Amino acid sequence: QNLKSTDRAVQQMLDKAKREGIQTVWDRYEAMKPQCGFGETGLCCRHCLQGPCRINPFGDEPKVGICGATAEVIVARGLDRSIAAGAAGHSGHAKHLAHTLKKAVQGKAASYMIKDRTKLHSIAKRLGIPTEGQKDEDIALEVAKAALADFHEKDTPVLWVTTVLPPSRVKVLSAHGLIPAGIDHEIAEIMHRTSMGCDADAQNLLLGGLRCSLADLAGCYMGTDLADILFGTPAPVVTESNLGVLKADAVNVAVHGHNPVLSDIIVSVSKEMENEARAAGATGINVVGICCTGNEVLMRHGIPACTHSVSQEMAMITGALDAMILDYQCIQPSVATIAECTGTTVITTMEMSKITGATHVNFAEEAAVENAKQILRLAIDTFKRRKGKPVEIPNIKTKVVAGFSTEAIINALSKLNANDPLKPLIDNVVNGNIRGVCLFAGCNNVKVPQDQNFTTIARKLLKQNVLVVATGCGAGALMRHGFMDPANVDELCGDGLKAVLTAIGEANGLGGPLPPVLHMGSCVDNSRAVALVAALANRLGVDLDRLPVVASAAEAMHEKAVAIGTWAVTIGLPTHIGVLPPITGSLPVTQILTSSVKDITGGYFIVELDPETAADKLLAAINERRAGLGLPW
Amino acid sequence: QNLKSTDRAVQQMLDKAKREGIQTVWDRYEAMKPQCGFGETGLCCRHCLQGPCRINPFGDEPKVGICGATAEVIVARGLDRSIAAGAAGHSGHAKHLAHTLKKAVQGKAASYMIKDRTKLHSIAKRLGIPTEGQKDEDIALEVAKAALADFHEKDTPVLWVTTVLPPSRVKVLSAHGLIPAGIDHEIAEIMHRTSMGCDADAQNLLLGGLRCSLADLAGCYMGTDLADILFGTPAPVVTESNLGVLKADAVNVAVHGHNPVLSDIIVSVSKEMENEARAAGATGINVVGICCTGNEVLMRHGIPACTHSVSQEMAMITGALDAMILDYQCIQPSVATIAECTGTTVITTMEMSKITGATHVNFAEEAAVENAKQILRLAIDTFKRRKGKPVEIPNIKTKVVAGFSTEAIINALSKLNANDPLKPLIDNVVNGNIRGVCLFAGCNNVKVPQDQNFTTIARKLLKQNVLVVATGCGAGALMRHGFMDPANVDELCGDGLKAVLTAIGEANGLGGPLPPVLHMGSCVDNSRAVALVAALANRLGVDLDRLPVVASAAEAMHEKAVAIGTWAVTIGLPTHIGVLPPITGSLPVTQILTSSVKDITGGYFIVELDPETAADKLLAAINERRAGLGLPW
Ligand code: SF4
Ligand code: SF4
Ligand code: FES
Ligand code: FES
Repeated sequence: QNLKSTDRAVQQMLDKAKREGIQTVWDRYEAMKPQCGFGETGLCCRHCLQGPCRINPFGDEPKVGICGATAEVIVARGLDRSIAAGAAGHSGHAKHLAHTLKKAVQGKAASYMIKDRTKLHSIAKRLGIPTEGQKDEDIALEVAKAALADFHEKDTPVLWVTTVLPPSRVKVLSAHGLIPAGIDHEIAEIMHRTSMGCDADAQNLLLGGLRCSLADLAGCYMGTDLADILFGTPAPVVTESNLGVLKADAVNVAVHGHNPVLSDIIVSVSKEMENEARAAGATGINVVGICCTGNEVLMRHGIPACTHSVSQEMAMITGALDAMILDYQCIQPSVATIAECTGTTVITTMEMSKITGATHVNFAEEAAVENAKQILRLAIDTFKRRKGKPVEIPNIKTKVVAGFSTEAIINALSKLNANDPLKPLIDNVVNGNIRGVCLFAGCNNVKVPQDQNFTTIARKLLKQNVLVVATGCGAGALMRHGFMDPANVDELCGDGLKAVLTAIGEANGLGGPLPPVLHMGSCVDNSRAVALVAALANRLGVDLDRLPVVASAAEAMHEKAVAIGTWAVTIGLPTHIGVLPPITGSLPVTQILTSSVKDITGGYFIVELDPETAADKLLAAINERRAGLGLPW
Repeated sequence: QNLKSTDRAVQQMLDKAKREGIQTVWDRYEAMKPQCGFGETGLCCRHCLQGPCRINPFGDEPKVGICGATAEVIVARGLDRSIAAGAAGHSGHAKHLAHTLKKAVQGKAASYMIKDRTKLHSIAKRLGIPTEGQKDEDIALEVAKAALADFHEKDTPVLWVTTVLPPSRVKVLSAHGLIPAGIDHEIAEIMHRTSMGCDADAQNLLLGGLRCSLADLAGCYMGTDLADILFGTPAPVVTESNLGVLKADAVNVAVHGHNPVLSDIIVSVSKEMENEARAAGATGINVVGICCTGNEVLMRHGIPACTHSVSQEMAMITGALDAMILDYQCIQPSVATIAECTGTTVITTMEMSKITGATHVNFAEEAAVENAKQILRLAIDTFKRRKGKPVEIPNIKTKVVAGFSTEAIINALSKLNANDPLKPLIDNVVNGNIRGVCLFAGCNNVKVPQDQNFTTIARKLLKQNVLVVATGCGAGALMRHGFMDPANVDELCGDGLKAVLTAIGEANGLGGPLPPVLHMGSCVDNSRAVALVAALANRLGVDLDRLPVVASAAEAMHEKAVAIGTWAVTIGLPTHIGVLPPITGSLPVTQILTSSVKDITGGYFIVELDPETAADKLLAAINERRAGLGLPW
């Protein structure tokens, strides 16, 4: 099973699924082989009813689409629609939070409130909204109105792009016409220009894709900002991860999907319902996380992470998962079918994300506590139904220190330099104790043995003194293999990095180091890494494409991860992707995305499926940035 | 060549392309055979990097996508993205016109103006915008602001849906949650819900698709409304169609694409440049139309139509096409390559629609006359380069009476009943002289011998006394085969229909009938057919799903035609599609779209590739509506 996942708890559940005859994502992948080589290379188009069209990567006809679309047009149009789909997911998420904040401060959703007033005021000031002598509710109404205004054209560009990057980077982007006019405006313009008989020039298409990726960045940054206002900015927390966080004698409830508007309420209301659970024979309600909504409640409340991404079905295979509470994105719809076998109650809550065979309980923010109570009573009823049933929870878990928002990182560094917190970090980049920074982001993918690329690349970078930060299911992979436990610093980190993590943790009163990898949150919280990187660029007086900072979507899957990788390149970063994207059928498009975009934005993709080689390429990219700053490497 | 096109001028140019070795759309189709059966049936998904996934229509594995997506989820998600892409094209078009109207009345684009003040005031009143004592420019600013507001969420739904359909139809739609919240909002929500791990219930997905099709209807109706304000509402005109409208001794300039913001200015400025053309040795500038922008200037100015849709390359093959002036949509990018062989100057003008190898001349409304002059001087230079070169213009053309806006149809009928213009039409539906109404819409498609389904179905319906209206390249097909020449009424029309067309034409002073088919304009001007049908439903006090009115996208191609067919079903019409849509891989989705949607909206798709059978099915749908009104049939 180690060919499927490197996680030992997942391996144990794969054995259980096998002997019980429950089909998994790895079995559905095996049944799909061999996969179509036209789609793998990007050489397929279904954008009109004269299709499907394809182009042979090599050989004879077909060489061109029926309307005359070339390989480079077809590959660029498909990539652009992927970017637009990812932007559409993050900005649906962000819009959901904007409408929740508006409702809250208008007295229409009493379950929600302004928790981080300090963040509210800093965002308002960044946006140019006056705060002095204003009521908090009025300030918040204006921030929610500004959030919703960024979805359409208006007399300013998207402010969650132009106010969050340094002016020099905004100027580079503006010079190439890449600043978005409105988030949903760009998504629609992508779908237009990629439709039949429209844009048919690869460079023009890809410039439109870079602009739409910045609409995705705006939706990510907006979602972090609004979730911090409503639910609190994360601070360091300790918890646990992997399937051993499930408890046979508890009501086990996973929150899965993305939006904390739902997850955060499940967590607080589950606390009020402890006695009701105990009357049912349980010890209480054990809320556990899956995917990004799990990261959101891990970061803010220390809720333990059960599993992530490709292995999500395995939590159900234990037999102890009483409920799986869903909103949207990254939920394998197989869960509705596996539930019939495992007894889990799978519950959907959003009108635009239903799964045939799952129970639907409408969740309205205006009725959030009552709707949560209804959902959790379903969970309790399910617990009661499995009294006396054996379960198989692998007794496997790791310790996880997390909660490293950019505010938390700056506060930690301020213990070493109160009025110039970024300087101790920059000092140690200059003296070589920190070689550079790498952000691990994005999904697992069934084509890659689960977590193998994240852990292989992270181990090599940590030994080379790279400061490693992580989000999403990249953070999930690293946490489940011990990379967020400070007890593993001696084993994993080079001496320079160890000295730095130790000096910071000791200054913060822990009698020990920060963990080997800093968890910066969910996938929208890739925006927190942008805030940190932009702050370092501003402090140094250089643009982001001069910093020794890289990114790695080492096991990418979702269209959201394609959008995030593309805005990482657009803001100036060398960005690794560890799975094959559907671009190899066009050498001109590949050369744009891996080489000539450097002359436009300073960033570039690094496509490399072998993780040791990928680590070497990421180190060479870091070191080339060090050399360009005049630093040893 | 008659297996490729039923148009004799196209056949002649196919012979020329063959002996000159110029590859055409029919040759690129032959080189694509056999096409992929997964894509033909809809059983392919590339929505994440674990793909491509496919499902065998029949047999053994694969049976399900890797994430667990079923055939019915995969088929519904692909259809929904098609609908969203079509909506994105029509609402880009409509947004372009809204920004042009705003610029005009703000003094920022003097080449444009309020031409139809009567239309401006009626639209304002429909929208609830006060006009009394207001300046026209202020009224127009408010209508342009209302147009742009319909792209995003606000405190009202999309008004270019809710104010253009009767209240009883809006109520049906609202009860099913199908009224759009904002045009670009719905496009983004489609791209979100169809991304991996989101909506996975076929009925839920398709309900979202119906709602997004009404966002497409809003963009079509908005584009007709704003183009009529700026350029005038069409009235009856006489002109000609087919390749014989090209003139060897003139500068031949085709306008191709969609938006009259560009086409209409080319037409008026070409008039001022007659002397400059003559100094170059030409008789003048001969502007001719291709596709919908050609329909726009045919309807308003009587500009002759050269060709349409699938045969667009053939205008270039004559050797006499000096320039092809493009904005966006439905332009085969092959034209840039064929230009190298034929000498034509292909010119793009919009930033989001470029074609490698074509000349780009930015067109800005603020500089429209100068930008047009630059473009037309390129055309004149090209004319000069082909002095002494033989050309081969087939001497084949038809007479075309067109310009039947809904206002023009009502005015014509008012000659028979001044204060109740719709009554003479309803009288003749009741007495059987008019059996019902059929709208032909949409494209040609290279899989169908060009025009064969339009002409075959139209002939059978006209003999059965159906009033036939047409738009887009359906109107193009019918005009090129003589169906818009009143000299062909005796041959084509049944006695009842002939009596009606004759009584109306004689009352309008023509000493003869209206033509056999009424040209209602471009593809956005399918909205004019909605206005007529809604007016008849209001006059009769019934909803649209009780009227003997059907639609036929007999040779559909573009994602726009999929969106239009879907809103035709959503507003209550039996809607034929004459090509195979990628739905047959899911029987549950096919049964929803061809049968159970009747219980939701009263409309339904009729998929039928054999045009005689399709005509019989359309007549049976008309007659079933007659029976439901208590009428003989
Ligand atoms: S848009 Fe062009 S390449 Fe794509 S399916 Fe249609 S004819 Fe084929
Ligand atoms: S979304 Fe599901 S069906 Fe589609 S490519 Fe990804 S794994 Fe396959
Ligand atoms: S031919 Fe396989 S993805 Fe289209
Ligand atoms: S397998 Fe051919 S369209 Fe994907």
